[PDB]
Amino acid sequence: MKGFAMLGINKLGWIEKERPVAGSYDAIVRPLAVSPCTSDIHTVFEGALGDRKNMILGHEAVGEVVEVGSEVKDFKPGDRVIVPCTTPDWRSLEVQAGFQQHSNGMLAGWKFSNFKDGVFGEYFHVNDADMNLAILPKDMPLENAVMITDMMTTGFHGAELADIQMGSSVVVIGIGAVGLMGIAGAKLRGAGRIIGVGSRPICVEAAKFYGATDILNYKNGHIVDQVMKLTNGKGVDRVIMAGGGSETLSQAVSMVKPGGIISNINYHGSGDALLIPRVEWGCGMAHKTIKGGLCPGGRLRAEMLRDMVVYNRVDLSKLVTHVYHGFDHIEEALLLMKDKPKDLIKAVVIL
Amino acid sequence: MKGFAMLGINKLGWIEKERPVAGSYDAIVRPLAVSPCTSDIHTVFEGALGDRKNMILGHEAVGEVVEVGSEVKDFKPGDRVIVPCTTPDWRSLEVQAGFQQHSNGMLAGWKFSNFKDGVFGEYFHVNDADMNLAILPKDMPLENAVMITDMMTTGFHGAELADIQMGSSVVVIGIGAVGLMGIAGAKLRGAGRIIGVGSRPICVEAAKFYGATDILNYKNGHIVDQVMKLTNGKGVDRVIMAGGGSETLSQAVSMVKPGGIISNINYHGSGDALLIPRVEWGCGMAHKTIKGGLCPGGRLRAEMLRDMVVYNRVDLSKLVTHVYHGFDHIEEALLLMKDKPKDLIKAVVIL
Amino acid sequence: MKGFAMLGINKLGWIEKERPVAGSYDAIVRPLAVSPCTSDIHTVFEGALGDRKNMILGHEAVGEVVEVGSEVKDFKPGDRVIVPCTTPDWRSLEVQAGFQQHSNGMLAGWKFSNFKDGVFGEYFHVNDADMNLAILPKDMPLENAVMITDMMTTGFHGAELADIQMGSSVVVIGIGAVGLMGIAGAKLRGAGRIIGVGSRPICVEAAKFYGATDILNYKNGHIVDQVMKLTNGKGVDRVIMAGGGSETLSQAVSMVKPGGIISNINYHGSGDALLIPRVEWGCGMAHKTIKGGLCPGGRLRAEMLRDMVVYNRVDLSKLVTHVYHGFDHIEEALLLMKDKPKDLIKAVVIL
Amino acid sequence: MKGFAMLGINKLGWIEKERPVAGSYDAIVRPLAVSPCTSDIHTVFEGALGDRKNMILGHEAVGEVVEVGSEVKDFKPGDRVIVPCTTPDWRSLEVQAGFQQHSNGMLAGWKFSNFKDGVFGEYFHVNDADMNLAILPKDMPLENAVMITDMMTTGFHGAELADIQMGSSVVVIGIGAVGLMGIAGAKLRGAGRIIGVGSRPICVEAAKFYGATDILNYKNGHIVDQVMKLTNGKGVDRVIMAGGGSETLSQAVSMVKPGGIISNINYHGSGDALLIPRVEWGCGMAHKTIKGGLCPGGRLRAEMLRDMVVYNRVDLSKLVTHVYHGFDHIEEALLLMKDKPKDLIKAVVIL
Ligand SMILES: [Zn+2]
Ligand SMILES: [Zn+2]
Ligand SMILES: [Zn+2]
Ligand SMILES: [Zn+2]
Repeated sequence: MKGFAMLGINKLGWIEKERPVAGSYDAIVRPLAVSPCTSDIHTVFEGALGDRKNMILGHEAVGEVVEVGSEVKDFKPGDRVIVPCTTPDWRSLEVQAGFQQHSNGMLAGWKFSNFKDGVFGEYFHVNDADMNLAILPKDMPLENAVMITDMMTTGFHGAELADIQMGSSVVVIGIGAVGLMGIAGAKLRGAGRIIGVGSRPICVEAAKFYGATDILNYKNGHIVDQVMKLTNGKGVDRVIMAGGGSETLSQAVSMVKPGGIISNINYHGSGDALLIPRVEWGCGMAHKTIKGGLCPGGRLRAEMLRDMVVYNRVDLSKLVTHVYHGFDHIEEALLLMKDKPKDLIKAVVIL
Repeated sequence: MKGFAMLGINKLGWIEKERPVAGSYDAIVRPLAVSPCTSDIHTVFEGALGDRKNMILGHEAVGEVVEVGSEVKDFKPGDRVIVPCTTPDWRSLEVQAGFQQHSNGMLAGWKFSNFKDGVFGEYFHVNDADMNLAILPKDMPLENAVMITDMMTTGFHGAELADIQMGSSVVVIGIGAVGLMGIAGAKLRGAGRIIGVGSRPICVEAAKFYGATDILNYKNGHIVDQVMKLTNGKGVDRVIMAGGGSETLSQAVSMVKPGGIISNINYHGSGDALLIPRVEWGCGMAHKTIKGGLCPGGRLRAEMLRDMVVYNRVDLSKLVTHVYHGFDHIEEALLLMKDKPKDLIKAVVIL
Repeated sequence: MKGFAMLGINKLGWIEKERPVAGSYDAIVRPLAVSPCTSDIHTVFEGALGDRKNMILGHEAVGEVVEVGSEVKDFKPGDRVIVPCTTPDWRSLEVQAGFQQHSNGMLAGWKFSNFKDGVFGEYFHVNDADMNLAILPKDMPLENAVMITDMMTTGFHGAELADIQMGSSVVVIGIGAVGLMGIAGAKLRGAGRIIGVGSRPICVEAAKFYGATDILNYKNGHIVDQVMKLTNGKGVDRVIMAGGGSETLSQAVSMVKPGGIISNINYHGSGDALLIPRVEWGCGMAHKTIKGGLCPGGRLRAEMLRDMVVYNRVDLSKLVTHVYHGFDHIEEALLLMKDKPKDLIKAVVIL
Repeated sequence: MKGFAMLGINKLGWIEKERPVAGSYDAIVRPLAVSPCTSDIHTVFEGALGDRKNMILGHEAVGEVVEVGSEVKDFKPGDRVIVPCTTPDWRSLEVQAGFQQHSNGMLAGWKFSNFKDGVFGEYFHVNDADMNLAILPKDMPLENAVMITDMMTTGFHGAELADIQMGSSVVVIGIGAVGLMGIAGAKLRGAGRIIGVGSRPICVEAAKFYGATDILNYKNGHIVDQVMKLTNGKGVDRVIMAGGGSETLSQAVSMVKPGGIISNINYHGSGDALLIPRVEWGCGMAHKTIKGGLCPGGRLRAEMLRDMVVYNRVDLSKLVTHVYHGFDHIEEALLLMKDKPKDLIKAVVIL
């Protein structure tokens, strides 16, 4: 079958890969709409996963079940489904410990464009269909549905890990797609003041739309000083790290109140060392908790998020700035993701 | 001073009570706007607190600081403040244990119309001003501010105790003021589906406004069966008990999924026994947690909720259906609260 | 094969049932040592599960893997294993929600002597061997190992649900096997004062051994008054309901401090209504949380508990008062469980 | 009055400071037994708190109430009390937020040898006696009681922050007094395997006594590799950082399982940057939570810990290796703390 893959480091191209076969509990899905991700860029142009040879890219997609294994009972061919980027192996000790995203290994829940071929192919494999798929509502716009697969689940996970309280002040560093969802999630957790950090005009408007009460731009001051000024030297209760370099951790620690929580959902892949400012971290006694983790996946997660969209708890349309029709547009969309033009948040390719 | 008080059981009337004096850490506040509560009715007409003799009623009010003790540093006379219904004694072992609402006794945080004269007087006493008051924003409508004092804090507390997850299905039993805030709080915690239970037209519209995706009326089926039908026999993740008789507990347990949480914010005062249906509760092994508690009070709580109002996280105006001007209207407003006419949610008396 | 089963309500007897076959992920185990349980009695003599026809009893056993399905990779025939009483279907939405004990239904984790034949047979079926079995340490006494299967996991679960703090005062109502483990678990959670409620001499000594600092007997006062007297009217932080009638709930609520937690691990099966004393529960505003749930099962749980035994964190030997050798003794052991002689805690039948 | 103070950086000596006066809610206490701390050394010889001029040292002591303010109701002169090292200002927004250790500032709960003169004086000041003191049991050995003030509360706090589960594997880095308490606390939280890291013979024996199942020495391998080998490449669930340089953070992250928790109770004061190994931290997506915080103080904390000692939940005697009689011995004891002889854990000076 045809599939857009990473030929080699810094080399992209369409290839003729084999068609995946479904195991007894698996499903073969044909993509209806997909979306390129920053991670795809990191994998190819930054060798985040080493020299992957001819591995199909993509992990964000909604599609149609084409084939189903003999044991799949809840999903059958023809079923339109939302595919969470994280598809864990539900039968593992990690799952029993309550950490699905790490079933059988650290970050093992993330299989697409890692352990196996991604969604940028005529067909892709989904392990344990009954446990990793969710039905796509008949009237849900494809572009929006694709946003659930990673953007929504990740951003919301940032807000969840942040353990936000009713009225908590929150700072979201990085207002890209994930950051915007972090803002949306923060608001949906009862956050009061939400300060989004970014400069891209399109992202700024989206940030405000999702709940940002204040917008800070690096271009006019050290972010911590700006936050401090806005909070009258008090600082903020929570900080969600969604974008930026490793230095953001230091900034997060510096702007969060002692006893606050810093939630990281930014997949760092460049500087090999995130640093905690000793003095600002109260020498490790300021009670400034630091959390960070891969977005939850699986059927339940997808269904719960889906239901939130169905009940209009969040409008994912604002994340989609570019929509292409026709499989061939994947390359252009991915390159767009690499070049990062000023008016881009997310791009969806509807087949 | 003049004050509307409970003369005796089932007897209401204005009296000439003494003017409260402020201790070193206390403040004497003059009400700007007050609101009658269902609890006031329960106290007077249902002897919920026994035969209280000439005790001034009310615990929902925003006012102006008239007098301040020598040790009060953050509040001075002239200051317009939001007074939380719960004003705990912050120096107690219960506070150290993390339960302010019970500082120095069960429900000891609730002093107005219980341990001391309420807010339905020319002046009222606030213990530990610096720890129990919050500045009322210059442009915040009085009617709305009063809703923060109890309705908002209680309803939101129900959603908080419910430990709602992103996408959780929630059933709110009782769509009166508190229930409406429970719905609003639920939505602000990321709830997906929110089923409100009630029939009063005005409350139903308010419920939908605050986030209710479905509305159920007792008049056409056993609530549990209706919930079951709506959820395809799956049940709901959370249940917030905001209104109704003791039987609602049984209904809550029956409709919540095993492992779910039932949050009670309904002050029961009639049937002296809430029953848990053994079979439905999985014989006490279904992991159906039951929580219940007085609304948090104090300065921080009031400020956090206030900030949420300032940041338009919730529109409290929909709770206020009746607004009177002039202290004398307290009686009429309280009686209105007793008669419960079809178009009443909350009534605010602006002095 | 031969198996001791419930012929009908109040009728016990050995029968010739068919031998269970192992599915691809299942295992057929031959019991090495088993233990009768109070639940077995409730099922037979109290029809707790209705009129079960010829269903083999028992759910507490350690054995040897005889047969293994083609997909079982971690367990092979000859392996000596600890079988948790709770063997969940790890591939379910409830598991994804974090509630294994209810995978595919309320209390669905408990299959033995419920959904299928128990362990009181020449062989018994274990679903998903790799996910529901644990290796029995070579030198671990069989009698002790059997205590892990239910007694330890349940009692400890009570302490876990109780969310005990370092120094918390805990009252354990019912000092039978489960209660004794509740006491042991409470101590292992850092509880300070532990008050055990019971009178049976043998259980009293065991209670003290496991950590009980005080022992209360109903025979000389209303338990709440006794607890109050001991705590100087202050009450206790936590209460674990391990035994007694439905009235214990009321007692638990009455003796626990507002903001405390009541953990129920007592499978109620008689009075069809547990009552919460309104006034003592602070009318549902005292922050007295009530939890209750089936013991966790599965491999991880069994392994973790096992490791605690291996590291001498708890001595399970004190639970075993009667040890029989020979399969035929199951009847006598079960009857002993029904008659409840003064010197009985738990009885183990080593085949 | 006489008091052992920090004359200047690296300069220790007895001085004639003024006697503290008690405010309305305060108490003046005379030390009965005190204990030098590593922090005292860091303050003096490492300028951890800058150039403190003539500030009396010490924050670990049990004493007798000499003077009591007019508002102190629970404590009167003659009362023997345990003084927690952390004495928060219970009337603050931080307390309302649930973080007493930071009342009115980061680490503001720690007043002795920071915001005011320490306990190494003829008399010392205790703010809010009723909220910050605990009665010393008549028969509790002074040396042991002093260990409660900081060592016990800190070590246990490490175990508490670690959110240990029944059977969790825990690694405690640094087996000094705090680390030993971390081990004891870990065991008291139901930890299964406890690996203590250290080499000092006296500390090693104490570690085993408190619950350490394994002891690792840096002298024979990279600690992570050793831990990995012991756990069969699986790693550990929790890691408590009690001692060592900033590099221990990296080691903790490297040895903890993804989804595990790292609890820091080591007051870092040397290298001004604790580093998180990007790759080992799963690039900030491994769910490896990092917590760290000052020991809880106040009356409730002290009483709960005290009760644990009373109920023999922990034997603090093993922490005390040196006991001196006579106030003058403070200097020798503090110097001993600086020189760190092989046979020293903690030293207590009984006046
Ligand atoms: Zn993605
Ligand atoms: Zn009210
Ligand atoms: Zn059993
Ligand atoms: Zn110290």
